[PDB]
Amino acid sequence: HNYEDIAQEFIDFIYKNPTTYHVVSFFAELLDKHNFKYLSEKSNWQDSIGEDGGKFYTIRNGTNLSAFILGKNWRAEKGVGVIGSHVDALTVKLKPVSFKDTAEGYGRIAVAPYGGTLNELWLDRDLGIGGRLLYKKKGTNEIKSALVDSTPLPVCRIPSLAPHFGKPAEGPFDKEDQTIPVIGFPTPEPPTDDEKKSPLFGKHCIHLLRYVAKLAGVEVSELIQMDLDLFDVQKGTIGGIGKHFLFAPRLDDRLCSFAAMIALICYAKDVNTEESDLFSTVTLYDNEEIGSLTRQGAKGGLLESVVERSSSAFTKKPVDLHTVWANSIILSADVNHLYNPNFPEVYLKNHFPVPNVGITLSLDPNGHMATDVVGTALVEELARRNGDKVQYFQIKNNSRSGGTIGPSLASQTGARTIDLGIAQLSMHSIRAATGSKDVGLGVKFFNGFFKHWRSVYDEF
Amino acid sequence: HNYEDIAQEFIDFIYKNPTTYHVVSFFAELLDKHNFKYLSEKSNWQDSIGEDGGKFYTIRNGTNLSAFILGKNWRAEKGVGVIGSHVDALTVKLKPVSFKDTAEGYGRIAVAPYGGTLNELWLDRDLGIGGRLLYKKKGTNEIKSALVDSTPLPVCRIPSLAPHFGKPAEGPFDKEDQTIPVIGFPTPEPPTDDEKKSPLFGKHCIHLLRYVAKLAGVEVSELIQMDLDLFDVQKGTIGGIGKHFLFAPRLDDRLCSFAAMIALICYAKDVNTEESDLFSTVTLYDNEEIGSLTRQGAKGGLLESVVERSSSAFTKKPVDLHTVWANSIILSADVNHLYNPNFPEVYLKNHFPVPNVGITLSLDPNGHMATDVVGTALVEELARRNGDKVQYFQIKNNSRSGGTIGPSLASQTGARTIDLGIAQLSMHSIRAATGSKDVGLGVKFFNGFFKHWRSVYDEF
Amino acid sequence: HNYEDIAQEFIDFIYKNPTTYHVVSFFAELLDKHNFKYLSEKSNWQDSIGEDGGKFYTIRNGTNLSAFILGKNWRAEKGVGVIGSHVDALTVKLKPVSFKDTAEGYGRIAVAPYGGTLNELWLDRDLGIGGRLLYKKKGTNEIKSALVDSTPLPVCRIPSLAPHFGKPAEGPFDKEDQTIPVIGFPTPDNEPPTDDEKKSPLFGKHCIHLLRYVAKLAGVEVSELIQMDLDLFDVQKGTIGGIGKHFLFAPRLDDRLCSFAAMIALICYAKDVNTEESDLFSTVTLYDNEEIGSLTRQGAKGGLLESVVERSSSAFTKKPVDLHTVWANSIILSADVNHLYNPNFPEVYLKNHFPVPNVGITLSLDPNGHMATDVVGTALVEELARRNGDKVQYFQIKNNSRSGGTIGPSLASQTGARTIDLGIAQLSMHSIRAATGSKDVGLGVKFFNGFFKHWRSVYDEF
Ligand SMILES: [Zn+2]
Ligand SMILES: [Zn+2]
Ligand SMILES: [Zn+2]
Ligand SMILES: [Zn+2]
Ligand SMILES: [Zn+2]
Ligand SMILES: [Zn+2]
Repeated sequence: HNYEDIAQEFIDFIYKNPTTYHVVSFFAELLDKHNFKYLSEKSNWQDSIGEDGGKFYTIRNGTNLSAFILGKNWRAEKGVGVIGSHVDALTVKLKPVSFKDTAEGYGRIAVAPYGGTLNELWLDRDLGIGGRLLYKKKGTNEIKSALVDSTPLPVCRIPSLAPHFGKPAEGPFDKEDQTIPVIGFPTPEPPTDDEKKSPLFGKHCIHLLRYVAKLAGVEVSELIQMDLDLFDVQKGTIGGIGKHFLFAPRLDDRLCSFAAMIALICYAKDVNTEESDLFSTVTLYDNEEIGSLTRQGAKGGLLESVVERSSSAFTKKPVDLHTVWANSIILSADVNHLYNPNFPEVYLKNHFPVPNVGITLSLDPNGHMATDVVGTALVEELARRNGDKVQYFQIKNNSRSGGTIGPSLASQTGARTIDLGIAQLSMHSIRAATGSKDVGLGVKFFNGFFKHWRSVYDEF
Repeated sequence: HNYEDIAQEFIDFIYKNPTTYHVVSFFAELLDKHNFKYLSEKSNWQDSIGEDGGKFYTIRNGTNLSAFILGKNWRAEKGVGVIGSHVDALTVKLKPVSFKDTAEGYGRIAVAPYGGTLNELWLDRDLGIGGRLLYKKKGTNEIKSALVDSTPLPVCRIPSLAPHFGKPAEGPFDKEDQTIPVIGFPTPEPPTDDEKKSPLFGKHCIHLLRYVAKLAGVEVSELIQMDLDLFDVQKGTIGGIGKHFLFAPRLDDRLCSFAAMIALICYAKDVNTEESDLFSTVTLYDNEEIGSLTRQGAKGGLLESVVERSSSAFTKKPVDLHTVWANSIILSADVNHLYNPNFPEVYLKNHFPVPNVGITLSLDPNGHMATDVVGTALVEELARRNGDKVQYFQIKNNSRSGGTIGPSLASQTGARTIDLGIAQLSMHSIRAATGSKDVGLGVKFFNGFFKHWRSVYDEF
Repeated sequence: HNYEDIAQEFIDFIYKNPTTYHVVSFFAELLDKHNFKYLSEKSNWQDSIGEDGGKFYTIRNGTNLSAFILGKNWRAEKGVGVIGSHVDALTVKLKPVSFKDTAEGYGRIAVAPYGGTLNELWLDRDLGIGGRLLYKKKGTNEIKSALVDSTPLPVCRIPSLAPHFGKPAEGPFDKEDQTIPVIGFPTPDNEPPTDDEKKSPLFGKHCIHLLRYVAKLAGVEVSELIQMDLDLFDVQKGTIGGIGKHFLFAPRLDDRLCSFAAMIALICYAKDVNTEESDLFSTVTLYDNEEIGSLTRQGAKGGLLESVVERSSSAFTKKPVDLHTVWANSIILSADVNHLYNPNFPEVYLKNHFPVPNVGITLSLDPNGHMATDVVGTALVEELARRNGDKVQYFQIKNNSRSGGTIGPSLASQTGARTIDLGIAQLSMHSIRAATGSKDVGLGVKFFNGFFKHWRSVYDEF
């Protein structure tokens, strides 16, 4: 029943938080409810973090979050127990100017792919709109932001051409000229003088501006800018004749992000920082799907920043960060590939995971993963101590591998990093699948990590 | 308000009746409800239909239905007002033997495409299972039928391969080896001696047998055969930022079938068969998507059978069927193509329809449609009288045309036949779209047809 | 022993009746012997069929036959029990003008393929000639018909080119210029045409040697020959084969295998049927031209079956018969051979959906309209088999494969009756010499016999 319940919570989480902004906001609220104190990056933390340590979190760009627990008795030699995952997922972004003239009466919006989207899997899917709106209340100068979400209303859909037309209906399709979202077909109010005051007037259809303004509860004239996504509004579902699966969009990598954060929360419940000598954290990054080379991506170093700022404010004595990282363990948690029975030729025998068993170690000898022999032994020892099962995933020698933030974090910190994650089918599809038990199994494993990684690594 | 309500009824209709069997059963129930008397094809109608005529309907194969209204004062010269549509839709059929050995633990079922399915649009879609089961209660010899439907449970899904793997993940995909539905991943009850009594034991996984037996409320041993489909369980939805669209699966051709049937029922409410001099009917065919050459398809002649049997039982005097058909008008109602703004190059200027305007006339000079100059004039006159709008659809000279049952019905009866229908986007996709007002506009047009076609045709 | 005997009877049947004309003539003769009364299509049957019903058969074009048994107590609601098969088989037809000048002394005849013949399987095969001759006895105007058959003499052979010549000897070969039957190599001393022979409307259209030969076979004068429809076919007699005699090798199995099995079943069944007591209407209708689409008057689309049932029911009783009710209560078995699993091409056969030799009838299933078989029909055949102690196999194509067709969909659409496509499976369909199980002819007869005996009782359960 526990696994079923957490599976449902995950489904609701995915459904109610479609964009990276919503996901980060969701975790921030969860953290607040569990007494983690928010610290602003733009302020020095010397007086915010005392010698008793505590539970805190910070956010960068509204899409990069780091939650951490610092014990009163922590010292550099104890290192840091880290779980890094990414909260961005393949999606479709409205262009800076999404406005398009009507085509034979059809209303459409100009968009661009974020990652490998706008392909055949994105055709004929109900797409909602949502994201971040920047506005300036009339009469003021302060710029504020609001999050909007059309769910359950699918405002647009990219229409496939009927096969009846022949060759023109065969893919692949041009992402600029053919995979364009259709948003409506209006029939014969004109822009008001006040609406025309918006810096966005003309850059987006007045109907769209009025719609998002209404969702945010502000005036069109107050809209300053926006960063909106188009996403599948179909709610996730437990599937399979025996209910062995969970079908849902954007699993990569909110599946691991969710599991890691919930594990951190469950773990934190029994941790009193006044009697703890550990430093634990779950850091969630944006932009992994586009290379991670952005200030809000893994290469932006929020993790390193949090550890340095915290250790500096924490004690009056200098902290040797090189010693800290040398004694740390970073779990780069990113979903990997579940065996797909219909494509046996691309999976390496003895090196593929199956549903509802446990976390999957990502192994690669050519640098695609940071996992090493010691890290592998550590995870397997951990699992043995906690009653967890560990699976493997490595590509066939004649295949190719995707990447993760693992190597970046390992190189940037110098800390042993282990790439692993909850395996899923159809990675990067608009609607993927994993085991109905995998969310709970993932939480269990990550919870065990925070509880016992230090004692286990001591044996090495 | 009426348009919004009928649009919602249509959505519910599609969702609650996934297979052709369900659709026919739905209409039969609706007809019983509106006082149409069911007549079995296996019995002579001489003592079921008399001088007073009345409202009746019959069914063939459980997938071919004909509803008709015969007035006491009808005569051969009055002809027959007909609307013919098809109730079969592209789907996926379980094979005679759907059993497949588990593959690395994964449960899969052997299926075959009905029409052009099992393509990329069918990948990563939540698929439910349903259809007709034939069973024989223990200790008896009688064979009975039962309809089952897993909705909302999606028992399977055809998993796309992650793009990370390269070329192997690029379509098109083999319909036999790559697009196979995954139904589960079982963990370690063995078949019982009684379950093995089923003629289907071994032909389908015992898990699937137990599941459909449970849905039908019968024992596994009692199952002797089945005709099941796999279909999208995502309920339809009104979409577009201005709610101008309706997104739903299996629109072709249940959209016209529903509109025509509802129009008949609305029309019948005010028809007094004791006074009426008309003979009206809506006949729904199976197998249009596979050529119509089956006994339950248009070429099977149920329409002609209904008219001959009815006219024979109706009066003691001989009825000249050639005169009947010479004075008849057949509307071959099959969905046609809405202009898709992203593929302007395949639509003929001045010969394409748009959403929420009205019925679309299907025109073709090379025999793909039966529509002629007189039929076109008749529909346009009919529309002018009822306050309906009429659109056009014809292919570009350098394009390709789909087909309909139109030419078959016209040739088989000798009656002037007009091909038309409610236009839709993405015909044959697993999830298509049409205007949110189009179901209502369609009903309005067809209602007008039954009411005024005789008076209009008289002018010619 | 019974299976072995019937297997031999089948082999003899195939060997002694090479063309569609011979096959129909063979069955007509068998029906006559078993007291089935012949009825001409050209005369009204009102006075030929009485209320006592009876056993009859009719023929159209000499290549389309329908045999039926009508019970005195039959009524529309009882429907009709039908087995439909085709008697035409892939062959080679002499052209309207088969004459060809000698080539370096070689005599050849101009021919055309009927279906997919004249390929590599037809090369280096001993070919006999036979078929229908139309003639008019000297001094008269009446046109008569005669059937001829050169068997065992193979008058023709299409010679493969020795591989020594290289590329030119590699197929495929042009059906008009390369696959031409060689009929002889004459020498001076074949006499010149006599004045009487030149009187034949066929003189000049076919070499005099051929005209004299077929005239001799028929027992008429060359001058009396007016027209002809002749085939070239393999004269190699069928044989029981396999180290354990598990197989039967023979030409033209598609679809004379099912046609023979169905007719024998009908005759065996008819032996115990007394029309004075019976309330059934049973028939085996054999069609021509299935191999070319069936759209001819003698093919399935020509409607001989529908005609027989309408004409019979009309002559049978004074009361009106509702044909729609008749067909709604009927079951049609479209019996056409399907594919036996070929172990050397496992990649084209669908797992769990292919038949093997010597087991039983094979149900032909297809979800895209190639077969008329449906869920109720499948259940009916399986129930029917369980009752008669017959085994039922399955055949359906892989999703990425291709399917052939049958007359099934045509018969179902034309009548409106539930139709089931099935048949005796064979290897190498459309080859000049195919193969099936040595027990399959017998198993087929057994199944079809069971169909006529119990289909009505079984269909009642639905
Ligand atoms: Zn990814
Ligand atoms: Zn990822
Ligand atoms: Zn269609
Ligand atoms: Zn259609
Ligand atoms: Zn054939
Ligand atoms: Zn055949």
